[PDB]
Amino acid sequence: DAFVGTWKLVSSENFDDYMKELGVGFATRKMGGMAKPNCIISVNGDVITIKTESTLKNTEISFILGQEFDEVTADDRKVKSTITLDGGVLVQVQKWDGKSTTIKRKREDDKLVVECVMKGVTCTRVYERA
Ligand SMILES: CCCCCCCCCCCCCC(=O)O
Ligand SMILES: Nc1cc2ccccc2cn1
Repeated sequence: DAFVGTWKLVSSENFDDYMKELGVGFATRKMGGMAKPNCIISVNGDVITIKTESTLKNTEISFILGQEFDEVTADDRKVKSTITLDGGVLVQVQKWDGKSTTIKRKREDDKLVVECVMKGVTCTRVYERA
């Protein structure tokens, strides 16, 4: 849709603070902070696939909107995730150990804008088409 494509990270704000709030350790934050991943988003009927590829870590999720699934995150959290579409925004929530984080993906002009929130921390990541 608006989301389908191969996207390359071009900017990131507050990602270290966001990772710290998730409980990610220093060595992993160091690797994560200067990664510039690609994000490849595809859709095949009810099923959306989001692949994130980087030099030191690949991940992939496939889901149906509104159907909770188990996810192992890039930082090795075991979470229950639910993704819905709200006013053209893909809203992902991850829940684990009584905690939650939201990752909102929106299309704005030319860009894919990803807002990640944990507690008081808001991180914004922008991707452009590859
Ligand atoms: C092994 C390096 C792992 C890097 C740490 C990743 C922490 C998980 C937060 C991922 C948020 C996704 C936001 C995005 O798609 O740009
Ligand atoms: N697979 C994967 C790799 C990442 C590398 C850096 C930052 C975030 C990331 C998210 N997912």
